[PDB]
Amino acid sequence: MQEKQLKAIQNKIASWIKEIESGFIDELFSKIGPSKMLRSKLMLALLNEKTDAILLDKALNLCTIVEMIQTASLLHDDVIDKATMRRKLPSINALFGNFNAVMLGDVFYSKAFFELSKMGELIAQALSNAVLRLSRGEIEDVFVGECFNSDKQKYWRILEDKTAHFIEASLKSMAILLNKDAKIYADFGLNFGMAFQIIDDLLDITQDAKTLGKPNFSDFKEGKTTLPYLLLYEKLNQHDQGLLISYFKQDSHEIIEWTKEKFKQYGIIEETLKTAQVYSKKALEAIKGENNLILEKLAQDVISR
Amino acid sequence: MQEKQLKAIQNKIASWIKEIESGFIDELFSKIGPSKMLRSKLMLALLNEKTDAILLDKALNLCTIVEMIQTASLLHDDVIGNFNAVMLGDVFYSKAFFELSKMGELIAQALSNAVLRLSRGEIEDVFVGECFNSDKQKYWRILEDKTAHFIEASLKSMAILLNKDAKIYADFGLNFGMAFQIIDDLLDITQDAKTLGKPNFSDFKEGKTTLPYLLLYEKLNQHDQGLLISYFKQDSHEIIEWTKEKFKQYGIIEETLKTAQVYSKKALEAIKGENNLILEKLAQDVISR
Ligand SMILES: [Mg+2]
Ligand SMILES: [Mg+2]
Repeated sequence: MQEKQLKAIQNKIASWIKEIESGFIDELFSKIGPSKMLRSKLMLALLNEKTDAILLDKALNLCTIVEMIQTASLLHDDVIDKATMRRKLPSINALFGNFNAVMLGDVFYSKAFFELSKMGELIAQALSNAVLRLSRGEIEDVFVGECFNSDKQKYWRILEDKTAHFIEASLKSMAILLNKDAKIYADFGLNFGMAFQIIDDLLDITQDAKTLGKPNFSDFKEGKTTLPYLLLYEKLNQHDQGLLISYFKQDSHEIIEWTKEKFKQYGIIEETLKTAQVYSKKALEAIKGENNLILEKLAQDVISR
Repeated sequence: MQEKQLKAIQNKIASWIKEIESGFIDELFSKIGPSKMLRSKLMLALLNEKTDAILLDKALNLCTIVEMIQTASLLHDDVIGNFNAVMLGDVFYSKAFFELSKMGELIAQALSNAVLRLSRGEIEDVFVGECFNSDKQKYWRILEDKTAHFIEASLKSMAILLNKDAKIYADFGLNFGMAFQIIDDLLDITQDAKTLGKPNFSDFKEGKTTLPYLLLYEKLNQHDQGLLISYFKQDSHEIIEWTKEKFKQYGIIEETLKTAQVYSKKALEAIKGENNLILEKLAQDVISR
């Protein structure tokens, strides 16, 4: 979204890490790679042409807090998922051990909350509550992930806790800071977040025409029964249901090929996509009144891969 | 300490956990054992005889926040519990911070900075622990970040809440915290005063060159210094018994204790103006183990 502002947020994060004054932490931080900063792009979109410089800095600080929280959650998630990689490069836990990845995440969380306390109680509570739900969602995700899950309601709760509510809280917080209608943007954030994670789960099992890279097929192998698998399970005959369950947490090329044929057989890809489009439509609906081209741009683009 | 108050805090932690509304979390929480709640005792000691009910409740909420931060750090520290520990730790930290959100900027910043510092401390401990350490200043920096500063911030925070001299109590907490951790390191290699039950000897084995080891290293001859360094991060009875004999040979136990007494005295001296019987008792007891 706006390069110069994202660049300023990137630099604020670096400054905040240096403020911790620890050569060891500087070392750990140097191994974390760039971020798309999707959340900052969404939040920055609420800024006005005439936002005063003092308020703009506060807004950049808010975006910095949100990105650091996001980074902290990813650091802990990589530990819990025993991930050795994050975007083709070695994870922090792979390079410095689980303990360091965990502490580094705590450092990101605490430094972020420290700065957050200067935002006021309304914003501080919205974001700190979002971090509480992110942690509840993470626990829910691995407990539900212990065995094949066919209860779609548990899936929806996890998506909302681990992804949707945080984006909702981030947008609501920026609206509050900029004295905008917090309800409208919280609503846009929640639905955008739901669509975003559904498409993300979709991209794990189906090709992104735009890239030649093949889908990772990382989810089911890791115990996550995402929407595609839930919708497929509801259409499979008894025999195939047995097979799908037997493939839970298994890892092989043949299982991937079988799964792709089954999704095609029951039109799961389009069915999954349509579920996300409902949320995408709701997001656009929420900001119908406003005239935010950036948000409308992002809300439409998430649905097209 | 005040057992009725500690009980109320214990119950607040339980109700705060239930407010998260997660059966999975309730299950993980039921596995958490009791706590001595040393930090609540120090903080509760600042309350006046006739503190009003509204303020009292705020004070209890503050102790609850501090005890949950303490539990969260212990959980993450045990990762050095599977990933259940990392998860439950985040739950404790986040709930505590959410409630801290309602406490006013000064207290919110004091405690969040404390968590930042103790996390920095943990990291310093791991990195410094990659090889034998003879630099005592690195040890003190670690003790301050990982243990002393949080106790300092907890007392400072309660002082602010109760409108007392924050400076006096922060000073008490910092010094008490240094003594506390020194004694803790001593208890890892010496027998405790009335219990059966031998010392764990977990520190040096884990790569931590604690005060006893630093003071010993300073007295050993070249031959024994070489042995000690070679025993770094090793686990054997031979090493344990050799170390015990060396501590005795150079009066290290007593030298370590005197060091802790210095901070204990500085702590007492900070609240001398005060006449706080509970705090004085604690600073004293910390040293008698
Ligand atoms: Mg994914
Ligand atoms: Mg110890």
